[PDB]
Amino acid sequence: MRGRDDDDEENPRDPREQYRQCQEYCRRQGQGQRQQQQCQIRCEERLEEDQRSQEER
Repeated sequence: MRGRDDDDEENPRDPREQYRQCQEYCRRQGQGQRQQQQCQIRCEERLEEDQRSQEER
């Protein structure tokens, strides 16, 4: 774009902290490699999904 948009800018909140939370939850509850992929994937979309929503308030 001619100017600078906010889509290419990182959100003020740290996504890593909540991402780490998913990893702890998944390991604590669940069994098998297949489930490990399932918990990480769901959290990944949600993580990106959360930033799109934006909550400045």
